[PDB]
Amino acid sequence: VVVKKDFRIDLENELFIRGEVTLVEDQIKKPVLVISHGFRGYKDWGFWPYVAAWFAERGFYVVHFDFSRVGALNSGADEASVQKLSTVSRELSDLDAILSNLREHRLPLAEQAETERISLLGHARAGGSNIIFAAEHSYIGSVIAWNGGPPPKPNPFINDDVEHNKQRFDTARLLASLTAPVLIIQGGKDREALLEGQQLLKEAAPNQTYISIPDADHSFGGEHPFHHTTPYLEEALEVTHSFITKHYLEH
Repeated sequence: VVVKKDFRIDLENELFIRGEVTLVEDQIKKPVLVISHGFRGYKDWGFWPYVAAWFAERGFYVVHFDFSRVGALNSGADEASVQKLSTVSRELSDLDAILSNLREHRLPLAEQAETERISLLGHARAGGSNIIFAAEHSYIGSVIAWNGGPPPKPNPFINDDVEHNKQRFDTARLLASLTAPVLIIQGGKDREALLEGQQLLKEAAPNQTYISIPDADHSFGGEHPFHHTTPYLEEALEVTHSFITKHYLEH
């Protein structure tokens, strides 16, 4: 009943993105959820296959994908090559490619995607990058960060990138002004630096929604490999799904 369709977007040079559309086919347009994996992840990592299917069963047209850096590394690209593809800027560029292909209806089964109702879900570092993309694109109607969100902070490319985009990447400023519904879910058993940044977000932008799951770690327990769900991932899923469905279209 859940259909999974592979796609590949060939980018410039040898860069490419492998992704999946996950969907229960009902011949109607379904709200879109585009999922971004974290810095240590990939589309087949940990809970992502489960999460993609979970949302497809709940009525979403789901896209998840390997960032460019992942396809480069599996192609055996140089260490400098992979490092420069690892910037936040490159996430935003990859995400722009994913969303352009969705909006031009080039992804599989795109006739069943409601591009008028697009949401982002970002894990860890991609929680900050998804907030940035959301803030910069009117067609993103809501964004959810899992154990991420605060501004992105051995890679010299990441240093140059963070240095040249100190204002653009300030998710604290962006969240204070973004009128779209944003949800940040944070596990209590994550590193303190992150938890500190999450309080600064909540103080900067109280208008948004902040959910803490005290006993959950940085992955809600769903690190690789994934044999079963956990209470914490299940909560994050139900809260995220309630957030999108109950608030997306509200004024």
